[PDB]
Amino acid sequence: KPVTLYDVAEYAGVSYQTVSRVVNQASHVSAKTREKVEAAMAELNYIPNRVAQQLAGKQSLLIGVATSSLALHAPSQIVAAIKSRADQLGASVVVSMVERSGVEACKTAVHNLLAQRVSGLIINYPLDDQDAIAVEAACTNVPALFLDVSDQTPINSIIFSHEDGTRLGVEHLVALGHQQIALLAGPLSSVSARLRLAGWHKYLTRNQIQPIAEREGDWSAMSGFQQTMQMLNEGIVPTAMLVANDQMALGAMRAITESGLRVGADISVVGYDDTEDSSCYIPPLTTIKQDFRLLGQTSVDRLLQLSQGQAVKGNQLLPVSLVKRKTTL
Amino acid sequence: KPVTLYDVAEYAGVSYQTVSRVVNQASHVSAKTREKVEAAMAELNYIPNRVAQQLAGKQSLLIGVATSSLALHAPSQIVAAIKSRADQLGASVVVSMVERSGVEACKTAVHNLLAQRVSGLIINYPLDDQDAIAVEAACTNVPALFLDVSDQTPINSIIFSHEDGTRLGVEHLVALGHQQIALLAGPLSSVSARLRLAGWHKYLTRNQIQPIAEREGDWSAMSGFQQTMQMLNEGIVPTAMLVANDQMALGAMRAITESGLRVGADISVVGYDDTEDSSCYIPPLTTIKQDFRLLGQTSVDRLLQLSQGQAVKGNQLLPVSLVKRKTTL
DNA sequence: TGTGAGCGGATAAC
DNA sequence: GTTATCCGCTCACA
Ligand SMILES: C[C@H]1O[C@@H](Oc2ccccc2[N+](=O)[O-])[C@H](O)[C@@H](O)[C@H]1O
Ligand SMILES: C[C@H]1O[C@@H](Oc2ccccc2[N+](=O)[O-])[C@H](O)[C@@H](O)[C@H]1O
Repeated sequence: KPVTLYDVAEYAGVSYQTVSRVVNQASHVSAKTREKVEAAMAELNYIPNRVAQQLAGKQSLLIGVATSSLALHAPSQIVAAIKSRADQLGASVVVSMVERSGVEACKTAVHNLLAQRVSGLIINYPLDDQDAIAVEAACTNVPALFLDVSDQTPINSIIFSHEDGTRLGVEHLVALGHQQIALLAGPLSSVSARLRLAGWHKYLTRNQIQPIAEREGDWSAMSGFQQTMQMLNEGIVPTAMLVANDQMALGAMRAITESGLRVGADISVVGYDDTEDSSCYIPPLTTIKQDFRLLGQTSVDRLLQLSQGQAVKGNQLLPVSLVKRKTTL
Repeated sequence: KPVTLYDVAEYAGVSYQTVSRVVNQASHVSAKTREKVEAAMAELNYIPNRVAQQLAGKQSLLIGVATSSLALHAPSQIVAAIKSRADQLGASVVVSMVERSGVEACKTAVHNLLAQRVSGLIINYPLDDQDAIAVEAACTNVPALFLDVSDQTPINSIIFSHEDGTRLGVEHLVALGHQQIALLAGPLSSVSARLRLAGWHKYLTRNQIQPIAEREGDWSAMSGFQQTMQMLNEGIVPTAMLVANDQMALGAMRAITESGLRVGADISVVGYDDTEDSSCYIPPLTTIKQDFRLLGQTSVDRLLQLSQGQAVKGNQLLPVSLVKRKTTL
């Protein structure tokens, strides 16, 4: 097993404290003694057992992250931006991936993250209000920030403004003069899917419009395809569709096209996310931009502020925007 | 400061060892004593400080993973399947994301993973032969498995058979009677991009064919677009293209279409990966299937075998396959 | 099951 | 520049 601080004590002729001094950039070192000790640990390959450094009391800021499967677009992008920004702040990051659906699984996750004595948690998992409050509670003393909860949940949270996103989409379609609109929402088991569904209903109502169709996908392009197919086979043919995310928009666009209709000219389409690929869809997809980098970056900055008892409690809203491409004509 | 094993000692009337026994599914427990101790830790909220469990000597097959940015499709899918399979085997997994390009960065990564005293490493980062060997060396005593190296590198490794993939693609295009083929390879800084480029050249040669064009993308759909555009603007117009991955194939398809040509009928196309989205591209993309789940699953199984001094040293090849869609006509 | 000593280190006084 | 000694636990012993 690994080179101890004790192994460098004898291979340098000093004590475990002498080496400790040198390693910690010590105050008062035997001058040439530090030159010999550093050479001793260099020839040997000393990598400080952080497991022991932490238990011994070394105050290191370590961010824990419970997130939905990384197999999903947005989650990954976010974990990415998190780690990124973390490294940039000299902060470490351990992440626990929750696959099983349920609050229990998400608790299990928070449990292990807690065990690793993280200094704060970031929960990017769909949680219902009370469930979110329960998780919040289990975070024994440590701050927790939520990324997949509703703006109404009484906890700390950062989320993109579904209010602005759904409006932007509805007002765009209406300004184009659309009235026969259909809705393809994400899975209802996802808080964010629901918020967006609501958003649409809300503003569709303010313009005295009623969706002539409303289907549920599962974030996947295939679903977007199947649902838009069944819809078109039931004779319901809108002139514009609002889809819960770019990928399902893709599947939607497929079905629309393989059905002899022209995305844009016959049935306009609008996505959500503005993923990298969306800009090269056939034709280019008009969508709602959600700056995952910003979310991830902001999430870390904030979790650190909270860890420092800074007064920034509550829910925060990140801006979004409309990206006009070629699917809305 | 969390509930200790000591806090459950007094709130149950026993010692730190009594609770330890109960927690570890003990051999000889005071019968009704265990019933009282379990009730004591249940009302309290005991979460074993894994930081101390490890330092104390608890052998936990803790798998470390150095990987390319999770923002990239395949990496994420893989980390996913890894954690998945890990949990399923009761194995823990810490991952260090390498963003900066370079061997140094990948070493830094292996360094921190080592510090956390992982029992084995999985390196999913593009490494040149010697670099790979150097990293292999820095893994002080612990086993390392590589996923982004060449089959010729003298280290443990698992990779999909680029030999089979490129052949499948070339023989498919030829059987369709294509002769004017162009090549769009991934970034040359990526081992796997190169292997596939080679693969193509290799089998294109055995059929006495010379690419009438060869361009380099960066994995992104945009690149696939730009490159296929410039190519089409230089008057070079093939009848089939072999692309390093589905996403660039998408960009390629875009450019082909916006150029008045019919993907399939005018310029056939073939991708690599068979990502989820590929099946709903306009039209559906013909590609080379790489079962990321299998890779990730296999990777963990193998890293454990090696950790147990099992004789499975060397390089392993994972099968791939051709998925005929509508882009090759 | 009650007891006692080492893990890899860090402070905080000695 | 030591030096005693606790961090939070796991066993090996008794
Ligand atoms: C940026 C937002 O996007 C959502 O992302 C989702 C979630 C899963 C798969 C795709 C998407 N998506 O948007 O296409 C998140 O669930 C939400 O919590 C927040 O990250
Ligand atoms: C299955 C393989 O595919 C490669 O994945 C890559 C990497 C980034 C973006 C696209 C692809 N690709 O294949 O199209 C990896 O380099 C290699 O490590 C392994 O993950």
